Amino acid sequence: MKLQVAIDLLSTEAALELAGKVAEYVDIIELGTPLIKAEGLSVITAVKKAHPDKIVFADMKTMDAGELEADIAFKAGADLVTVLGSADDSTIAGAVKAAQAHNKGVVVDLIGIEDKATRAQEVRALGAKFVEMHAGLDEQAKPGFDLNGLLAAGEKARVPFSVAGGVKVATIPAVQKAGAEVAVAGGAIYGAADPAAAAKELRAAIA
Amino acid sequence: MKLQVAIDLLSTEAALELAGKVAEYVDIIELGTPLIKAEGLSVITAVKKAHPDKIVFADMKTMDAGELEADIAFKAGADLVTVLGSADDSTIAGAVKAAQAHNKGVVVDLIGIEDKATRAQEVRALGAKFVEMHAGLDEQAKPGFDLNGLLAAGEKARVPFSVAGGVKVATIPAVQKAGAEVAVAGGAIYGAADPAAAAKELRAAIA
Ligand SMILES: [Cl-]
Ligand SMILES: [Mg+2]
Ligand SMILES: [Mg+2]
Repeated sequence: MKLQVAIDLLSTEAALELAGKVAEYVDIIELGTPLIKAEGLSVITAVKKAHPDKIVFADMKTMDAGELEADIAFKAGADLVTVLGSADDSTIAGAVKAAQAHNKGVVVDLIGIEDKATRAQEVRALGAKFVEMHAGLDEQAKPGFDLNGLLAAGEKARVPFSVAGGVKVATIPAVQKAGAEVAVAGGAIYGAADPAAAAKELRAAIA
Repeated sequence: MKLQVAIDLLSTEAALELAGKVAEYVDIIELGTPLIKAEGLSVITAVKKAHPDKIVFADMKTMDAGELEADIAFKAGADLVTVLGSADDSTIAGAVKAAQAHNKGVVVDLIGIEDKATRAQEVRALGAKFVEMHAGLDEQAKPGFDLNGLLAAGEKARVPFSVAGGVKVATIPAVQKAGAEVAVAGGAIYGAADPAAAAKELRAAIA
């Protein structure tokens, strides 16, 4: 299982500083949706330039014009781009076409999807590399939020998947046991007084 | 009925040039989702600065962290921001809270929703100023695409709504008859060799 850092910050400066401190402990560096909307595609280019041998994940969360959004993100340096599972099949298909053209990949973010396992199988057929069993910050804030719902969906999906939903060192084992290909950590890393140590500790928990 | 131009061009330079040519004929200037992801929030600020006398619509298509995305868009100069209807109710609520705090508004984009009429009523009950009966570019590219489906949903929901999806001079009358408070024109304007003339014609079609 790989470790992915979700840089859900608001400036390129902040993203670069964080990436510099945790890069050595992660396999994938994600530029969050708010970060991309804040700075534009240049943040993707800057991070890839500073970490050329790391997998750069652009969380576009594309909802329409799949081929176009995927293409511009890939051209900007992204190795992986996200398209929402809620998007039309043709939108996901378009993003996949762009991914094939660049020998890169599309990750379908299943955030907000009620039938995650079912949708996962459907988008896998469209060409997604893997799907993200994702619970956003607003969903995580709801009382009673349980990470096991995402893990259960991932197991039933039978599609390569990543898990994003407030993952911490304590839950890394459960995420890996569910068969996740990637464990995503956001707040556990950027919200810590010592981001570098947080990333290192998350990495150490991986079997 | 008001006229909104959806500037989905990919550069701030091109967006400002287009805005300057059509501002006189429109009530709302929209910065499209791909444009915001390409250039970042700076494009919202640049457009509002050049057109303080126009309602600036930031098509964020927020899917998570409703309050956060609404906040940064409003801070950048947007008067209205979009949140996806497929987002969690709490995400829409978060955006609505930010809008209330800034004395601005949230528009819920119903793109990709099968039963737009029902969701329209649900999100209006969450505080949306109005909903956008929206059909994306990928959906419109499918043979047989019909605009009347969006109008039907708008008429049925009985909630303030706008229409976006291939709107042209020929369909303006139908959009207005359906009761739309705003008609959104994208390609009909920015795809024209003469955007000014295109916008002028669209405006002339409004009763
Ligand atoms: Cl590197
Ligand atoms: Mg993400
Ligand atoms: Mg738009």
